[PDB]
Amino acid sequence: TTIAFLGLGNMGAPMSANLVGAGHVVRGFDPAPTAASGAAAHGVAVFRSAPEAVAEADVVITMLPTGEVVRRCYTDVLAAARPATLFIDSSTISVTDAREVHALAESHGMLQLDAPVSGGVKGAAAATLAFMVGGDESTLRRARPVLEPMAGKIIHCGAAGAGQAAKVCNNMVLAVQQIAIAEAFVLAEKLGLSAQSLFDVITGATGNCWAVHTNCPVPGPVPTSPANNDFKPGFSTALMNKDLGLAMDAVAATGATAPLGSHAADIYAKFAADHADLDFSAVIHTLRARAD
Amino acid sequence: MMTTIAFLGLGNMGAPMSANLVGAGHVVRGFDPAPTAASGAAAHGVAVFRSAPEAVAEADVVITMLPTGEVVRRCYTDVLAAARPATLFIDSSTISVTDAREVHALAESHGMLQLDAPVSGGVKGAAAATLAFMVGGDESTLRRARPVLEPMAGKIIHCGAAGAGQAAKVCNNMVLAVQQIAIAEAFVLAEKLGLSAQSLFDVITGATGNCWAVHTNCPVPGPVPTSPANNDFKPGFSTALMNKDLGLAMDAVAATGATAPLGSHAADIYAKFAADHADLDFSAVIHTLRA
Ligand SMILES: C[C@@H](CCC(=O)O)C(=O)O
Ligand SMILES: C[C@@H](CCC(=O)O)C(=O)O
Repeated sequence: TTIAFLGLGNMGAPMSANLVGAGHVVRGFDPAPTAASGAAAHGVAVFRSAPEAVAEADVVITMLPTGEVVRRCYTDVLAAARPATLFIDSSTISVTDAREVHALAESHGMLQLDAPVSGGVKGAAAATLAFMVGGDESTLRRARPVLEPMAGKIIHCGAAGAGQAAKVCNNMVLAVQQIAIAEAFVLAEKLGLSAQSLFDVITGATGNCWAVHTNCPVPGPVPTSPANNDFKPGFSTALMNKDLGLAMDAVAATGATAPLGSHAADIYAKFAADHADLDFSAVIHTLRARAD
Repeated sequence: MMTTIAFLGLGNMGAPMSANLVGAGHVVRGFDPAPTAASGAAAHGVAVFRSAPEAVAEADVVITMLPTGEVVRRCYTDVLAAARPATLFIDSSTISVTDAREVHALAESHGMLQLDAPVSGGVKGAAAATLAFMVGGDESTLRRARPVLEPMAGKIIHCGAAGAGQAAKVCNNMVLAVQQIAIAEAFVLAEKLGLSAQSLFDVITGATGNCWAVHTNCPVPGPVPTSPANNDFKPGFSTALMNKDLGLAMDAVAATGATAPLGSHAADIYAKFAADHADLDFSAVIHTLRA
């Protein structure tokens, strides 16, 4: 299988290296020379334009920063692609943008999936990414052998856009949970309840979630959590802020009522102005900026 | 070790808790000022008394299961002088941290041992003896108390000094309230986006957002057939009770000067929902997010 990989950034570079390692012919494009060089070092044939990368490909994967860039990439390359080429967008973009680009690709007789990922650069390098996939079951089946070498998990979420929707809903819940957990630890400390005692109680009770059992925002109870390593990501505030921006777009576009999600979105937007480079669990230390 | 226990408060939680103590071979001396409550407890073997001071007079252990801090304080004031010196008082009521520490000090000033030991599990947990006791007070006192708590309990966890049981419960339940609202928001947003309830359920439960509020208390019918959404939102854990716990969380927040932006938002949402939907499971808050 020949794969054109468009977007060879912090995620795209290690993803494409895993595809090379699984026996695929990988063709590539990135507008950053440092990204392109790094990708060529691990076996990707890099081209000067995306239409060139796509010309001989059975599969075209996009990993790009915004819906606008994904859409422009599609209109740039679709005429260059061969018929029934499989397009996989693994960018994280809005549900609306995902569906528009899916419809565009299928208008050209391509097969298309949205397949955004969770797991970050670490997951990308380790080939343990979780792909949340929207599109046809038969298209996903065809895509599976390409996805497998990048993936720890592959989940079919529904029709086009469902992958983006599922990821955005989960990460909105996560953001709320990470703040709620942080509030709980600060309240406990002011009440004279130790961090370890609260940890032991919450992890054995109804409040338990990844935000505490793995991402515990106070040092000690989970030695590997970012709180014990100066809040090094992990999962950066910058990226959580980005996902919440998309959750808010989804909320605006549907007219949905999401008071805690929107409050979390506000909290992380403000926090990202100062601490974008910290793990999102570091929000524990910005709660007194909220003080009224 | 078989003991004489006074049980003050024989309501929805108190009655089944006391029945398990009788079943374990303890002599249980009960009082409740609602005769209906007392009648039910008597039917399962509790010796019911005319007054709280009478029930307390010959007890090694005194358990209170009462609705508010005010009622606990009132009870302690009426009974502490009647109890034998160095009687062990366990308050399994859910009351504010401040109230718990006040009544703990009151008990100790009268020469009594005292623990706060609020419980989770509701009436079903109470009947099955699978309650979780979250305990605050002295380690040795808890040691003394264990044989009494064991026949009512699935879990006994020591949380710290007096008040820490209440603190741990109120922190956990604040988080829960926030999570239940957030899960409801996700499911409604998913529906407006064309993502099926089953699909969202499968994703969140396999991902970082998983929590009891979704995996056990899923607010949409279908993915978890045992959840309240499939049974007309019959509790479960009532909105009335969650609103009570959120009131206590807001008391703790006010007393400490903590900032809890989402916990306080969740308290405001549940306070409004409880006005007309007190009798529904707290997952029913999902109704507020739909038009
Ligand atoms: C187990 C995984 C296969 C892909 C991989 O593990 O590389 C999956 O089925 O998603
Ligand atoms: C829960 C308590 C034992 C009592 C019981 O299972 O009823 C314990 O395991 O500490």
